[PDB]
Amino acid sequence: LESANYEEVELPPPSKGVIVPVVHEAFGSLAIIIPGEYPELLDANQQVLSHFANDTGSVWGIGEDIPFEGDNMCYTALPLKEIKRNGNIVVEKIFAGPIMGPSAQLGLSLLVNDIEDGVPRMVFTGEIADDEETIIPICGVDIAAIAAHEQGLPLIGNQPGVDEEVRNTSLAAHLIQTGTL
Repeated sequence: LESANYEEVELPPPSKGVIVPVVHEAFGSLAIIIPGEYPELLDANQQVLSHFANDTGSVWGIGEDIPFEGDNMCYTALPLKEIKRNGNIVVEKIFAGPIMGPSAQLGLSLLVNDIEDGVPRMVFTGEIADDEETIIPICGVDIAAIAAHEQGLPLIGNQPGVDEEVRNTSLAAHLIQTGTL
């Protein structure tokens, strides 16, 4: 029910996580989605809990229900200030609403289906189609790209503007396994 008042907090590496861009004179930021329930680290405006399909877990900081199943865990989408070289994450509060629209779906599907440990060093943006695999282009890719690049990270998606174009979740999960630049 509360929002900690802090300026930033450095947390250890999450057991796993995924980075997504948030498009807000346009403004882009990054969110990292990590296991656990930390609504208290969020601005009150981001303290919105949305759910994966079929009672299979949820995510704080996400503004719309996720149209596929989760892996039965609770997650929190945290504003990502910086990731340290040792993998520590630095989180800050931002005055903004929760993640809206479908662009976080690529990262979220990976998180619950393909990512077991660690945080891919890359930013995923894109909507997941009804087959639950094909990646659909999203809005504001150019601003998503700037946000990723400001943190020295490649943008992964399925459209002009990304750094690495991948057609479906399996190809994205594979980039996870091989690396980029």
